[PDB]
Amino acid sequence: SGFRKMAFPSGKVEGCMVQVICGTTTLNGLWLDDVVYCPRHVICTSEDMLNPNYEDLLIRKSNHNFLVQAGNVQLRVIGHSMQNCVLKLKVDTANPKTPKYVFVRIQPGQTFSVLACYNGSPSGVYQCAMRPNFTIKGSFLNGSCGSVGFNIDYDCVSFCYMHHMVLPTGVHAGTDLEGNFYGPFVDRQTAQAAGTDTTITVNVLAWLYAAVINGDRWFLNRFTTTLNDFNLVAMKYNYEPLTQDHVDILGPLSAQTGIAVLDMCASLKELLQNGMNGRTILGSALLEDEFTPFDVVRQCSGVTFQ
Amino acid sequence: SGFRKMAFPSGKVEGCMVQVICGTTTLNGLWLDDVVYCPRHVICTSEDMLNPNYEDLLIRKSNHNFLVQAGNVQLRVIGHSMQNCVLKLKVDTANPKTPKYVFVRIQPGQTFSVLACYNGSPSGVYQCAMRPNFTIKGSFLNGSCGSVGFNIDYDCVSFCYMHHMVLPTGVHAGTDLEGNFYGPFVDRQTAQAAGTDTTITVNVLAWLYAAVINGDRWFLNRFTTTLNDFNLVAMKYNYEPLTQDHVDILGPLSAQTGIAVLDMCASLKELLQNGMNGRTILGSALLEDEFTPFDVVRQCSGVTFQ
Ligand SMILES: *C(=N)[C@H](C[C@@H]1CCNC1=O)NC(=O)[C@@H]1[C@@H]2[C@H](CN1C(=O)[C@@H](NC(=O)C(F)(F)F)C(C)(C)C)C2(C)C
Ligand SMILES: *C(=N)[C@H](C[C@@H]1CCNC1=O)NC(=O)[C@@H]1[C@@H]2[C@H](CN1C(=O)[C@@H](NC(=O)C(F)(F)F)C(C)(C)C)C2(C)C
Repeated sequence: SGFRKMAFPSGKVEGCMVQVICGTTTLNGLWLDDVVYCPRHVICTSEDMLNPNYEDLLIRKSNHNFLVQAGNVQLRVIGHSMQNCVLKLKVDTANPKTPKYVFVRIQPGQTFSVLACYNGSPSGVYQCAMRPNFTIKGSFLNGSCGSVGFNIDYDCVSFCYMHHMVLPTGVHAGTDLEGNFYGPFVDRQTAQAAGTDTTITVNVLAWLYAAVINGDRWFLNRFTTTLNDFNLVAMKYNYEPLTQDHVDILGPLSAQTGIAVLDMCASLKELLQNGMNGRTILGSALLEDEFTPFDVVRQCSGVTFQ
Repeated sequence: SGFRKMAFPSGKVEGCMVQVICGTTTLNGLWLDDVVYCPRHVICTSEDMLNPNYEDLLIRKSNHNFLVQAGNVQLRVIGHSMQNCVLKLKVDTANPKTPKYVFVRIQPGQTFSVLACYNGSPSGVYQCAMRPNFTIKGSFLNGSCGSVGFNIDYDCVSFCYMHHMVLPTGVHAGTDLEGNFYGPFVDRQTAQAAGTDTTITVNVLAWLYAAVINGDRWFLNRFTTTLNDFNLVAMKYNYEPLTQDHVDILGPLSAQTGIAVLDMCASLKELLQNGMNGRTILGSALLEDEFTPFDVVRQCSGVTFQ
């Protein structure tokens, strides 16, 4: 009963967050085994960030130029290297709370939880999606860089995002844990802008299935459609094409509700053409595209994690 | 930059969740010091829940009728007592991960995070508000009872909610940690219904301040109003009266944005009378009332917790 934007429990990630200080700049780091991962612009001054040469700036720093704070314990940095846009600091102590973990790169349309942190301390948790233009609609303030995005699979934390910057229009950009940016952005304070966004069509349909599961079923019609006919209508409204892979992804929701994917596509097509006529779906006046089909299954079937 | 429904980090609460089994019924429990708190209907069968006599059912059970599972460790129950609608189980081992904590009863309009759990394992976290009709719009499945709501103050976990039931229209009802229900509901499977809900007016204004902070300021007009004039309009739209205490609560947001509370009240009054004219605020087509003024300050100023 009910449906909300639900984040993964964050305790496993909380035990990995540390504060990284380089001179006067401070931000968050991820402590896994004996390595701390953090954005490379921790080594920049405010002036440096306008046009930085990270390799040149890292040259002039030794291990003693970095201070890592984990709770009330300072960790000695005994090595450092740069991998793309993330800095890796080897420390003399391995994190005893290191969970089983993996570094992944997610695709546009997939969701993850964000643990927003400041000065190495967790502050809040929320759910986000990687937009088709490779931004995320996050909530970050100054000092939030180093905050990570993740998904939990039973006992394994899949880290997929580290926060680096906010763009015009207030959207956010970052890297995977190997330091490669999502999208064409660079970690320099210069004018950059994301491309036009798109509505994640498969996520809307998953959200529509969630509405039916919770008894909100006014938008269901008696029609069907073909994948070609639906996609032609969707493109005119800046909706992404629905592929056969997306249909297969939606299979579990079709089986639970007894509504064929193409029948639900007929309902969405009507909603796109005629609007919602002043009605709401799951309490929302706009169609929602930041729930993946697995999010709907997990929330409407109750998968737990240890 | 940006604004989301943000939950508190849940790690402190995750270390307190256990599985409570009584015969065939299973649900979640809260393990603090050497006591486990859980809903009292764990001692019911499916038939019992239709019209239970909890005192009579508890009579016929000893400490050995309860099995508490904390991870891979079973805890021996060495005592049990009933306090209102919560059952308290004394165990032979105190929780070493017991955080500093307090039991509070919240007021309608205040928010809290929910750690949804099943079989004692955390599954997801989301933010909720206590509605004026003393329900919450949660997301719960079968076996979710014992899940708790909480707020974090630095290092202290303030527990304010334990989940017990879902009502018609899909809203949820529960108790404080002393077992007293929020609202007139009872833990019996019989037809019950919540009163008419109301829009938390002070929370809407706080959310409007969050919009201005994030540059979304089309709804600001050049007018002011009196508290009496605004409240008269608000009542016709099922909005709660705005008191002087609510105005004082809003003070920090007025100081940060430089917009007087009554000037923002003039904007809300116009929105209520004329609608939104097809526009959105913070990406929403409806006014949002589940952010308290402190939530806005915390998210737009970045308070952390250890
Ligand atoms: C990390 N601690 C911050 C988080 C920012 C700060 C406010 N909201 C956020 O998400 N990251 C930065 O300050 C990054 C970083 C330099 C500058 N920066 C920016 O986000 C800037 N944005 C851009 O330059 C633009 F236009 F490309 F988006 C800023 C103007 C300061 C908001 C580096 C190294 C890119
Ligand atoms: C705790 N594990 C469950 C959580 C429920 C189950 C589905 N969604 C939820 O939130 N709590 C219950 O099953 C409680 C509990 C008996 C029955 N119950 C209900 O929520 C029932 N609701 C009502 O009887 C009514 F109308 F008052 F809301 C049910 C019809 C089973 C949904 C007790 C002891 C009240």
